[PDB]
Amino acid sequence: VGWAESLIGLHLGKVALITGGSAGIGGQIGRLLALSGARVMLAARDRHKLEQMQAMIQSELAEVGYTDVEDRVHIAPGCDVSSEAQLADLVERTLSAFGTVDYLINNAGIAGVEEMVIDMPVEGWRHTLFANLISNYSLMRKLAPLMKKQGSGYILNVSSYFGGEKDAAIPYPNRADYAVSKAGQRAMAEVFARFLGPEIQINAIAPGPVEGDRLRGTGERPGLFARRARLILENKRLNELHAALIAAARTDERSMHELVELLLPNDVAALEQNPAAPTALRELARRFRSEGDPAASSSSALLNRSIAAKLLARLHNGGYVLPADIFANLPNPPDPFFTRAQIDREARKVRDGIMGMLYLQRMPTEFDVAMATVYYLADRNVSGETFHPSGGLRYERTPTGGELFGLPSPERLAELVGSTVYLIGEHLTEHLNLLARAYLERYGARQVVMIVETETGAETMRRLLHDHVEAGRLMTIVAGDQIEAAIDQAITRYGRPGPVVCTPFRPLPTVPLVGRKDSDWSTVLSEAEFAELCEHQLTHHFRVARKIALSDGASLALVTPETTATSTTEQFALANFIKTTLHAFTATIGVESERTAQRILINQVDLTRRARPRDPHERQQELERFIEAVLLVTAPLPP
Amino acid sequence: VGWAESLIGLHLGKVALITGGSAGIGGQIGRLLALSGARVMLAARDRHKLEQMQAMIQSELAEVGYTDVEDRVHIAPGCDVSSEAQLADLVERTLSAFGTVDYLINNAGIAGVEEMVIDMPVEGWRHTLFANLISNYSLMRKLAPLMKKQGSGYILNVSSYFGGEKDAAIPYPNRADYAVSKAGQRAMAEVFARFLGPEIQINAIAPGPVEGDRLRGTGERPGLFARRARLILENKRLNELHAALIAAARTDERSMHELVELLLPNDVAALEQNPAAPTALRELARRFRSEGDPAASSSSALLNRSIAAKLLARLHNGGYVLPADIFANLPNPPDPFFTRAQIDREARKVRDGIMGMLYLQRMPTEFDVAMATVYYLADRNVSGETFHPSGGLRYERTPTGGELFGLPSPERLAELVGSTVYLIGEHLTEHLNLLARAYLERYGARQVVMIVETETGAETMRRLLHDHVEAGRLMTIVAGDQIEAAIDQAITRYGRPGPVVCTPFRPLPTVPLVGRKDSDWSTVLSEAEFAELCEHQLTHHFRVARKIALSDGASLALVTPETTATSTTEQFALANFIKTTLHAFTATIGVESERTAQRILINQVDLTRRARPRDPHERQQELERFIEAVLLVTAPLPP
Ligand SMILES: NC(=O)c1ccc[n+]([C@@H]2O[C@H](COP(=O)([O-])OP(=O)(O)OC[C@H]3O[C@@H](n4cnc5c(N)ncnc54)[C@H](OP(=O)(O)O)[C@@H]3O)[C@@H](O)[C@H]2O)c1
Ligand SMILES: NC(=O)c1ccc[n+]([C@@H]2O[C@H](COP(=O)([O-])OP(=O)(O)OC[C@H]3O[C@@H](n4cnc5c(N)ncnc54)[C@H](OP(=O)(O)O)[C@@H]3O)[C@@H](O)[C@H]2O)c1
Repeated sequence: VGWAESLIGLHLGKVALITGGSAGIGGQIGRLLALSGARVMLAARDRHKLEQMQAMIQSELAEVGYTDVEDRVHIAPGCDVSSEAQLADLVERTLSAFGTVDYLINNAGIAGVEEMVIDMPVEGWRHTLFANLISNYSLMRKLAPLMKKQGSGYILNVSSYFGGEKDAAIPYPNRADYAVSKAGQRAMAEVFARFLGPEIQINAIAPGPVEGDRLRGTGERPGLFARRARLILENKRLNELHAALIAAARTDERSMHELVELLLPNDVAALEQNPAAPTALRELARRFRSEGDPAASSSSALLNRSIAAKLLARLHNGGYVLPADIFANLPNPPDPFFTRAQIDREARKVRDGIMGMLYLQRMPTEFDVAMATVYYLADRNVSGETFHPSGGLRYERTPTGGELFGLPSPERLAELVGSTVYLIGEHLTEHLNLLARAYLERYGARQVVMIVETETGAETMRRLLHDHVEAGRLMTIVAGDQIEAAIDQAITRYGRPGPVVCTPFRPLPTVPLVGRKDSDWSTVLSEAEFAELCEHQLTHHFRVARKIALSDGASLALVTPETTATSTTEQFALANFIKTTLHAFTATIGVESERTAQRILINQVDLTRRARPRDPHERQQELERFIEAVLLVTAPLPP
Repeated sequence: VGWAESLIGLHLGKVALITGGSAGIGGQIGRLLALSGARVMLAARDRHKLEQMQAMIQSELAEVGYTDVEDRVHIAPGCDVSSEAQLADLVERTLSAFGTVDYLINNAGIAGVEEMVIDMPVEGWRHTLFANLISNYSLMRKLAPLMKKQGSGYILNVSSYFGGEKDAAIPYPNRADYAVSKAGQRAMAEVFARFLGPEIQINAIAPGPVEGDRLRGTGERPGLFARRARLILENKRLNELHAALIAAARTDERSMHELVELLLPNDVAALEQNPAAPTALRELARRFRSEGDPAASSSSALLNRSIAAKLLARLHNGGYVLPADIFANLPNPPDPFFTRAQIDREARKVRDGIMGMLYLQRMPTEFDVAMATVYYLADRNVSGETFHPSGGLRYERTPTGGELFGLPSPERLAELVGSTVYLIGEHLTEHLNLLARAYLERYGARQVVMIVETETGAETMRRLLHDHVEAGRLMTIVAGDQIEAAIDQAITRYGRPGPVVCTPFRPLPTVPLVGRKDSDWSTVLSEAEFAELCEHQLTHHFRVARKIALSDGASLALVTPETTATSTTEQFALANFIKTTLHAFTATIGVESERTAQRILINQVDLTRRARPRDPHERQQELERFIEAVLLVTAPLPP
């Protein structure tokens, strides 16, 4: 009896659905579940790879002695998990093949946009959330009614170390969309376990780095390490150019338009020697020539067309005026822009740092991780947890949820005199009133710009703040679903902000999170409502942070939802879900912002104490602690 | 092929040592490791139970088809893990039987003292640390040199949910010694993994509540639930008596001596009707008669001899003067003091609450936990982690390591005027100087009592604080290893404290935590040095907290070790070990203190930011943040 005999019978009688099941970790989970007696459905996009994994597993089952192997491994091609229609067709296909699903393995996880937040299109961020997070809720919502009806089920989200930990965030620079989606997979397990129990287990796994094609690549496409290496070099050029232009603009009278025109020759030596160029650009050109590889055209040309478009988008998004065609006639540098020597050097440094982080100084294989996971899936007695099948890393984490604090120093508070404050929100009218009055009346801010969602919320705040509106100290802008343009309007008409307090427009929903055993679940939080929760409680803050991180001098506070004595226990859960998931965003953009030209601070203030009222005195002291917390992170630090 | 065939070969070639291996979870781990091919040594105290487990396992191995089963299961009787001499004999016995140990399963875990901190003898606390925590380091220190020499090994500490989580404490009222030992088992794994890798894995497991004799009991001895139930009733009587006497003393001119004499008739109805008794004691007697079971003598008698001795010890330890024989002639109430109906009612409430905490509303068996653990032990790719083989609980956790804070309000600071401050410490002379001067010069405290360890430390602080010593504002007491008597001296001579800041006497050691592969490890932190670390960095704070929790009006800050730019990476690790382990103490005594008559606040201030210097300005701002942090938790809250 060989190694697969430790598996025989382990999951006999189980039906498992594995997304991303045609390769990688999910391929090996589907393989090993099938060897252990489960009937499996493998879902992914490319038909050919699914058929090759299906034939490999079926062949292996027969070697072990199973009969009718065609009934034990099924495939669902064309299934992009980011498409809800496909997820509905997946469930229909799986139930018709096998009946009720016991194990939902939410394994598919796209790498995402792989850009800094400030270069990350809003739609790409949405696509990552749909593929990696919203799909996990969508499949659970479709399969959990059947699991609960039969009395048993298991939902397993494949998260990551870069989704953080129960009480600590871990930044993942250039991967904020991925990190947030990973963190949300874990938070789903932590907050939904109490509702899904006793019948249904829900846990996450969070592997450390895994040896396979995703990290290492193949003979055709570069893996995560090589892509990260080239991006290190690309973004080094973009960040250095962007930073130098911002600095040069600080002490040159020419416009950003005219400074960018100095780059049009795209000639490194000609810019170093151009006596009419500001010295920040000439020292940059000297730097490119000194540190660069003489065989790379990046060492003799400033830009390529792709980096030029990223630069222009940053300048446009940070309020500068330049024609869209400014880079149309830019000479194209001859290939290669960075050589293989540069890229491979950076790739080896990426892998060597990661191996140095691991306590064990070795990565598991995809087979190793799947094996640990398939043993873990036999444990009937744990729910709400994150299992680490590999790992142990020296990465720096940021503890979340510190409870005690006071006011900032008198020195930092005096710097608020004369400042411009942006407040963003709609639902939390009492917080918004109190904050505006604290900035204007207590700390001598010049003005507050109150950015709301609707005209009705505008009128609510104008009424609450009627005296400051009349004195011209409180301005209201109606953002709708165009918050970027509203921030542009504030900047143009009232000036750049110091403090920016970003509260959600919308409250949390008040619907059930699970259905009664014999119900149709029709009142339970729907798939589209979960996408809406993400839009209003995550994407909202991301969009504001994306713009405000280009606004020099701003200090940004991201405020997560409130829960009161009125709030249902489902609202408490969803607030804790959002807290944990957003902390992954906040920690990540914090690290990226240190590398940006712009001095901007980004912090998170949580209104829900995760504790779950006694007289309006305790109410007014809970709100006063909120004011203190916001001031603690929006008062500037005197240089 | 049956269920044990999923185990055949899983740990073939491994030698495992399981402490507490004759029953419970450790018995099942030893059983299941032996079925999976490992040779096992089972260690525990009682010879008979070890022989019965050995014969059961050997018999089962033979049923499965192993030969020479006598070579596969060995026992080590007489091994109390709290005795270092026994641990040395255990290792010698195991190496001679099997050669090198691959798996150290630190499973033995005594329940401990099972009292509130204020009723917990210092020696019992020490015994729990020796049995449950110091023994884990001791066996690792003896076995890790051989594991590292052969290139592989595994250390598994059996911790608990009530050891908390990486970044959050979980209180365990009446079990502070056990909770601290559990938390230290986890912290050992988290901080030692980077040093023990790549050759040696070290993780913890933390089961939730487990179905077996430990929780449920047997037909002879009561299990954890029944003991907890009786203790609920006993301690309810003790706490209520203690509280009423303290209150009665607040408004009666008689001494505590004379008030306690009112209890000597031990007659509930006679005290309710005694017109000479203070009303707090008469309302207590009325309460005992109203809520009590008429069949329990607790409803007609005030005390028994055991509760009387606990009461007297609390009064003596809180500074009151009473003769040791005051309860010598106390009439003994006839059995039963609490009936079976009362105790069983409380036991059912204990079990029902626990089952309601579990998301899954069911406990694993000892077999289930061992099975999950034995699968986990095959995972070669994770170190430094805590695996939860069962669990998912609704318990409230306290996040640790919040980073941002300011000063407390002006209102709380003004209440420091005229206060008496106790500072405890020796090594941290700069912190102690700065704190004393902040209390005396900035906030108008009446006086500081500086409690040091040695005459040399006394003279150091007298020199640093020479002006305040001359003005009579700074008093020094030399505690030696008698910190309780030193606190008694402060109280008698200078008055009760408001703020009490407890810093460690000793710095952290500067020795290696692991040895080079071919070394003898003789310079590595020794077994006795690890016990010393616990004495100086845990037991120190516990002893102070034990006394100060009886001092009305005190606010206690427990300060964990400092790490600077000088500090080695081993010191950084040991500081993080102590931080995590002490937070379990701080969170637990905080909950017990809410139930004590005495209004005392207990908080923890961590000097090591777990981050790992730029000019004395950053130094003076790091120390100023320490001052702010200490003030934030020692300034009283105005009523
Ligand atoms: N690799 C690591 O080091 C690591 C570490 C921690 C966590 N994880 C997590 O582990 C999970 C699996 O990772 P992996 O390394 O196995 O990734 P991978 O190798 O890139 O996954 C490949 C599989 O995912 C499928 N897939 C890709 N995009 C998809 C989409 N939009 N819809 C449906 N299926 C899709 C692929 O098939 P098609 O392309 O044909 O659709 C293929 O079946 C992920 O959730 C990842 O976040 C990985
Ligand atoms: N039970 C739970 O719900 C639970 C939950 C979480 C964690 N845990 C942890 O799991 C571990 C095992 O727990 P358990 O429920 O199996 O405990 P248990 O049933 O009380 O353990 C009994 C075993 O421990 C031995 N033992 C007791 N005191 C000892 C000492 N001073 N030295 C050496 N051996 C000793 C006993 O033999 P002798 O009496 O003959 O020495 C017997 O072999 C413990 O570390 C515990 O903290 C338990």
